Amino acid sequence: GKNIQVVVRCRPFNLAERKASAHSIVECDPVRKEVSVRTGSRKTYTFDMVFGASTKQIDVYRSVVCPILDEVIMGYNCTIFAYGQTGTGKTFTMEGERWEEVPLAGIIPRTLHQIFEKLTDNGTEFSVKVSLLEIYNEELFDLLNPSSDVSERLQMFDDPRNKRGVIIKGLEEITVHNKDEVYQILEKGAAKRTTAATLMNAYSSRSHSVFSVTIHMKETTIDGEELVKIGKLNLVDLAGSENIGNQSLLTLGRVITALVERTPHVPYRESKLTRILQDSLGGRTRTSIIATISPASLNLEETLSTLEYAHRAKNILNKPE
Amino acid sequence: KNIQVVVRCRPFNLAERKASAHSIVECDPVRKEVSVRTGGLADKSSRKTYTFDMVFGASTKQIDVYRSVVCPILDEVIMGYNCTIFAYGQTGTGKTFTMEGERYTWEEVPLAGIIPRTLHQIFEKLTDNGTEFSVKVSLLEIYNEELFDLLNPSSDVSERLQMFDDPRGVIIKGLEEITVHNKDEVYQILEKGAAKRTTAATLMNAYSSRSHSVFSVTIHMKETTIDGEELVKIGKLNLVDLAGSEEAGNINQSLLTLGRVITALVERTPHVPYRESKLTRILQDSLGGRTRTSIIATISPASLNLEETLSTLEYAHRAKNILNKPE
Ligand SMILES: Nc1ncnc2c1ncn2[C@@H]1O[C@H](COP(=O)(O)OP(=O)(O)O)[C@@H](O)[C@H]1O
Ligand SMILES: Nc1ncnc2c1ncn2[C@@H]1O[C@H](COP(=O)(O)OP(=O)(O)O)[C@@H](O)[C@H]1O
Ligand SMILES: [Mg+2]
Ligand SMILES: [Mg+2]
Repeated sequence: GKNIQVVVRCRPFNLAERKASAHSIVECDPVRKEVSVRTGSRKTYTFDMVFGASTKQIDVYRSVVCPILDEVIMGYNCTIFAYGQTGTGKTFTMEGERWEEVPLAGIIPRTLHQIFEKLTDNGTEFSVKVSLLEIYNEELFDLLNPSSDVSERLQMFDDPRNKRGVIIKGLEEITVHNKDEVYQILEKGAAKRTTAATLMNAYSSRSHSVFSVTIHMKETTIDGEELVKIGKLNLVDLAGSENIGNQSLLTLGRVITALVERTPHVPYRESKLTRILQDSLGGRTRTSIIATISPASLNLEETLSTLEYAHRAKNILNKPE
Repeated sequence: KNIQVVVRCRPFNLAERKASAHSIVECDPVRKEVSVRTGGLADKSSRKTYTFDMVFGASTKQIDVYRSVVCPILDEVIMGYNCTIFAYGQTGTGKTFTMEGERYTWEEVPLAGIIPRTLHQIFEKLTDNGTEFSVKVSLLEIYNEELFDLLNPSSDVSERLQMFDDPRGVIIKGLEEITVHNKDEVYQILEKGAAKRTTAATLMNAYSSRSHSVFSVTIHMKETTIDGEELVKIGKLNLVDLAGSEEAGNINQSLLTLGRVITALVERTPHVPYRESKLTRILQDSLGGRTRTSIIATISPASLNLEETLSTLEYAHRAKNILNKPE
């Protein structure tokens, strides 16, 4: 439990689902923190939080991200994952759509927005840098490198200074000079993802996208302390859930269950994704998974697998009704 | 020949586009080939190709599928034969669109599917023709190997139907057969039906994507001519909307059996297993003789769906194996 929170966000019905007379098979209870699926009876699950279909972008940021970002600012490493079937709002949650953050903008812009705000406001001295890479078929593609050819992919090495840490050789890290750059950066990176799909067949719903902001901080108070700090926040938009049956999800899972159940050897090195994230992941870092689901019976089968998966990663006991 | 296998590819849907899927399907009507790009990471040369009796691209209109697949079969039905057309494929790829369409007036609406078009043509031809005739229709769905009657006004309830063995025929006790007096009458019947189907889904959890759905139109004809060979005929046309190809081993088992039946019919090999599934037994009547049977395999253009599209083409190729040809 503790460091690791797991929450389910359910999206609204889409046009397709309506048009097909699809039935809402999912009950979301925010307050009892329970999801239920009608299979007729019902299977009920419990999570640290549950977000019904009416929840706005800000509600998510506020109850999920804020605690974590406080911790990153404190100079730690965190990860927020979005897991679930394609079309259930992973990206929507993680990025969003087009001064204050447009109500449709998701976690990544808000995160960037907030970072500047707080550090400017407390007069901390800091520099922000972001990087974006996707993992397709256990192979790393840098989405921010303006130069490289599409077939170019990055290799990682062990970090001599850090037993948990890793070195991605060649990875572009762009410097961010204000809260608005994020967008055009997210745009560079979308141009490239496209390209990799057209030319390499690495389709975005079939791969993991890892967006990583690293904050260098120096805080100073006369008669106080001089703190030197580096926080880092990896915001991970996972490959579509339906690809199980691909195996990086199973490992990601095996690693979260281990972390939560506290078993002797957490298998980080058995997948690229968890290898890379191994530096968040574990001691005293908030880690969070947002599982996305559809309400409709059209998608029932996948909705279930997602919830089995969330359930398996952090197994909470159903409280008496 | 008698068994026709055809393929219909739909346009992209909203999901696929929100998902950034790319077109992997290429349909060639003249060559009657369909080819799908199978490339994994950095593979652009890997393409799989299949030939069928006809191929429809994403832009093929309702009426054009009708003119091509149906008319020939209907002629056969109208001579007093028992015939079946199937729709097979992954959920969301247009099985129901193809069989039903989307709904008033005399010239069929452009989104009308095979069902209201078929009823159209029957009245239009028999009327014009001076045939003394009647048309009844039944609509049942088969879920979990259990029969349900979607046309019965009463029995709004679970209530399955019991199937006996008629002394290649078979009897379903209690099946509503509605008599149709006018062509335009066919729409309310498809709504009565759609309605029940949906109740069944909400109350019994039989979602239409899990069910085989069977719409049976039986025609009775007496055709007379002076110095003309007075004639009596019964036509029957089974339009079957299959469950999505993607207790589940029950759905799989039946679709597999269908395929065994379809192949047995082509190789002419004796012992086609009409009896392995409730679906094939219910239909044994119209698969039995040498009579036009035809299958429409529906598919998605999108990369997101590639595995299922392949499965579907694999299925259709197994049903009737027609070699890829040169040039
Ligand atoms: N919680 C939500 N509220 C409103 N719209 C949503 C929500 N989740 C998803 N959508 C919409 O559903 C569609 C699929 O979203 P997307 O994030 O692309 O799914 P994924 O990235 O998981 O494949 C998009 O049109 C998105 O705007
Ligand atoms: N060939 C097609 N042309 C135009 N629209 C189509 C086609 N096939 C399917 N659609 C649309 O796609 C959606 C799903 O079709 P549907 O027939 O319900 O698929 P299935 O019945 O095989 O699950 C419907 O909105 C339908 O109108
Ligand atoms: Mg997406
Ligand atoms: Mg259907």
